[PDB]
Amino acid sequence: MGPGFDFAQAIMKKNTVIARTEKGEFTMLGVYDRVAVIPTHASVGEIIYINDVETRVLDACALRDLTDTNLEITIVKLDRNQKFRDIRHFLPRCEDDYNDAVLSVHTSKFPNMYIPVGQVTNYGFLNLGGTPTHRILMYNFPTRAGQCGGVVTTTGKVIGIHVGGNGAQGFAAMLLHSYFTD
Repeated sequence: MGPGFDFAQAIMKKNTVIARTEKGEFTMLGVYDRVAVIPTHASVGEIIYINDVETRVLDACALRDLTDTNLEITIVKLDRNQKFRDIRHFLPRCEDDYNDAVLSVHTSKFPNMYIPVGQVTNYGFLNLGGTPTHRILMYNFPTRAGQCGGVVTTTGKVIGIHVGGNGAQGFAAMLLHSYFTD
């Protein structure tokens, strides 16, 4: 509808796949080469389904900060025959607050879905389903199940992936440039 949804649409059309684990279907952001991200609570194993194709997982890493605290981001390398568009230059280098964010989801259940979530707070510490979690972004949208993995963008930046909510607010794990330095 406007330049926010334009940027979000550009990311969704080239840099997302539908990931299926034993914990369900997720939006999964491809970042560069065969490297993608997903909420750690997806519990990625040896094999994953990518757009309903059985795919071997070459590597999976559950990120923790240097305090040894959960970040809820799993970096996954896929045994796929095709590379993602490199979007590492759209990742912010620092933790920050942002205005006018969009949350974008694509699954079987929620295809071509885009939500204007508005202002995004650098929230920091969250007890997420009982797990101490750091580097959390918060937006005042009553987000629901099916939306985890969803991509949080501003015009020009990909800032995080949706990992939960409480019925009033939604929560995203920050993406930072430094996670994907090869």
